[PDB]
Amino acid sequence: TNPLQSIFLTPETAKACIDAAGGTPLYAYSIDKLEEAADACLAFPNAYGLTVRYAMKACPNASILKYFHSKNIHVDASSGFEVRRAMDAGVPAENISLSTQELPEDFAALVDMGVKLNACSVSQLERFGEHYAGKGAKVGVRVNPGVGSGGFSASTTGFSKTNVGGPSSSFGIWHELVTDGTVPDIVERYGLEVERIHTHIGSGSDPEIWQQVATKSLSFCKVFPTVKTMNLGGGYKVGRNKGEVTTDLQKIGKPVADAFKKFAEKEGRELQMEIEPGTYLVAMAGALVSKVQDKVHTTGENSHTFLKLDAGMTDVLRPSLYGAVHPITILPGSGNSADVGDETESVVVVGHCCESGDLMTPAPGEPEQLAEQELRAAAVGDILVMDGSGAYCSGMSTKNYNSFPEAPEVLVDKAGKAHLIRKRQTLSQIYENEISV
Amino acid sequence: TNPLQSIFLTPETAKACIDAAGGTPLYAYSIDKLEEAADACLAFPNAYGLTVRYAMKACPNASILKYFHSKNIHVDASSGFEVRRAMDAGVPAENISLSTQELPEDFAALVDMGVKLNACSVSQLERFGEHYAGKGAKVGVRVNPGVGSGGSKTNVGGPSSSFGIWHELVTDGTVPDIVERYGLEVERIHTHIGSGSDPEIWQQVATKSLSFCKVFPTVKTMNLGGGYKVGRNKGEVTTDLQKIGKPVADAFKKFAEKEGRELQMEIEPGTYLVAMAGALVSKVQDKVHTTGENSHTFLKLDAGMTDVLRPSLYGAVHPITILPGSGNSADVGDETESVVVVGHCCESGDLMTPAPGEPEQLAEQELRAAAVGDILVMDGSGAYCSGMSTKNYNSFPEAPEVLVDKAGKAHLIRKRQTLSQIYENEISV
Ligand SMILES: NCCCC[C@@H](N)C(=O)O
Repeated sequence: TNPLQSIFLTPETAKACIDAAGGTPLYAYSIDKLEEAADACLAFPNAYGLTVRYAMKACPNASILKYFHSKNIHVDASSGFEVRRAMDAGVPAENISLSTQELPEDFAALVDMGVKLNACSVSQLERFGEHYAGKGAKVGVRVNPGVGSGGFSASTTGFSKTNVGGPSSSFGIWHELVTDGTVPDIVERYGLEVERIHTHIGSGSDPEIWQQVATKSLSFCKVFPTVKTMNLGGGYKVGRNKGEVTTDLQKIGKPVADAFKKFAEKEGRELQMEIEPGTYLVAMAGALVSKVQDKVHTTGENSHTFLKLDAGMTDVLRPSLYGAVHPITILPGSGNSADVGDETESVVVVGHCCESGDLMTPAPGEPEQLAEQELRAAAVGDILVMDGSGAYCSGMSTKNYNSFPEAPEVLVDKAGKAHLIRKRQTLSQIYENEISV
Repeated sequence: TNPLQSIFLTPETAKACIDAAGGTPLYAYSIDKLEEAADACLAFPNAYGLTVRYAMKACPNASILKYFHSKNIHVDASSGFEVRRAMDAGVPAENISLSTQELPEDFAALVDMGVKLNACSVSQLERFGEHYAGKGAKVGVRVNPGVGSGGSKTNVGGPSSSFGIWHELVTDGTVPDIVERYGLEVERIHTHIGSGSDPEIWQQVATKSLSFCKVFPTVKTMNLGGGYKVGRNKGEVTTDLQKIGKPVADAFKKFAEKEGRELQMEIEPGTYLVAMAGALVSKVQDKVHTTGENSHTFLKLDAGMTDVLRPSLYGAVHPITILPGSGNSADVGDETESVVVVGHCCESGDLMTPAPGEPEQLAEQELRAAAVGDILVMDGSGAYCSGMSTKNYNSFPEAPEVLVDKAGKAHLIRKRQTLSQIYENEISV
């Protein structure tokens, strides 16, 4: 019952990556897994047109940007730095939209090159309008619809928890500022033209929740008759572990596309749709590849067997940050599929950082508790593969903690060959900006 | 009224760091606060000697290292990379202790230079013994005493921890026979299970840790590790080094009387040395509102989890103060406002004012009324912030670090990273 491969790495393909990266740890990305997600998103049900934007904050490697560009997938940038980064990878400016918490001081330069801006607060709209007064520049507007992920918590707001929308969220402009005239007054003051509305409150895999997401956001498109595009954001869930449900884009897409048809039947306007998936595009396409460098034991009550890797929260932080479980497969350090065998052992996986919280197998949703996974019996030198690590891992980790170098990145082509796309960082590069004093 | 200053920055001094750094965000370190912490640690009560090691994993800046080195403070490194990094800052090899989860493949090269190694596993002790078999080597042993912080959760000791060698492998001959099979000389013992502020607990920590130096008569040093608690927020208790050290020093006296050996003591403060000595200096670049049930006023900083992760990672509260953006203390005023503070990352969890221990729940702080452009200073951020953050998330460059001397002058110790450097190691095709 031992897995003969991981989500996309056989024992032969894993050693091929390690050789290309000069050792462990490393990030492995599979072109095959990127093509499945790209095609699945480009097949999203739409009524009058679809645009897929990659939320590059999930994984900003230029090869990933170049690949999604070749598939006619656009880019959703989270800051002026991501805008300038995507343009370095060859993405044209017009294919980038900027939705940020911090409007960069050089936003006007980006807008001039063709970058579409989604104003995310009153302050950003006014700064945009001050610079392009009476012209009247087109701009996007992100709205906080007044509700977030969960509805009204099946009762009243309840506890004020973090959310992508609602009264406990700082994202977007509060919906009451749209309906009380505050935002339309700013638009008229600077002669702006609102061409696009942006929302981001979708979650789960319920088609009837996504239809309500669309209906509510579309109601803001009738406030500004010049709007021609509706950006519904991301949030499509990916089930990394067995039993968890991945969102079916065809099942939730058709009620969304019908909500677009109902708008065109009640308003007479056929709107372009946009989606901003981050996790759904790159999550299962990436995997952390590390080696078991040590194996220790405790005895007595609450004792465990610990597998210590040469990686950790420096490379995958989601276990420590959320208590997220990742699929884990242990392959023979020989690289031969004949040495997989059929021996299992329940273990706890820990990271190489000298920190108690550097745990790789936590209890679901509780990063302070231990949990054991039944894996292949591992000797020192065997490869551990953490799958589903292509989103918010390389692009969001505590790199250089304990002064560990930033892990390299490898691309595995459709033929099973490994290509290095980011060389390992050197030690001196970690403190190359320090100044003597 | 409102605070006319932060823990160590006035509006004028804060503007000085911003000038020296080119803008916000930035880390600021106080030479004064480092000096105050260095003296308290160097005054730890001891019976027969004390060595203070800075756990550089909390802030590895070379100026911080050079400073502690000038104060006779040694280094506790947690990886082969930190050992070399500390050596690049001018720290001798002999002033470095290596206690790491991951033994580097070039560890023999570090040991020959003078670096002292504490084996944290049977595997490590065996790899050390195989390379130095019968050559008169000396080594330390890090022992899991069998109890963590309780004198199933993640702990620094006990059956739940992977640090380090399980005590039952020492008391059943296994570790003794490894040392004897390779001709090793166990030089010191290493534990790290102390916590809190109770001197009775610290005395139980020292006694149980000293019971393992009985197994190896060659032991001359006893490293009790770190974990000295720092209360960043007003009302929280900071460990009194003087009152917990008197019962610990008595344990060394009781060991010398009954066992006949006067052991040297070592401590590894990390948080205690640098936490209060550093602050995150940022700018309020936006301010938004909501209405209705559980509505809030939000301050959007130009920093976030990319710079200070402890709020999101632990739900840890940090002391916060707001200064006028003009930099003139005459502009502090008397106006206040309860606000939620959020970072600049497009992330629902980039909260900077969470509930204590619940990083997903919002909890407002009463601060000075903030206009866009004002300065927010987050104190208690010199430990596990610049040395432990999600930098380059949303491609934000690594923030600069500034040192503030005794005369109030700001000195740049790390320039702001450029966008190009964030992906200077990427290869095409
Ligand atoms: N804010 C991040 C939340 C991650 C949720 C996780 N279950 C996923 O599917 O990606």
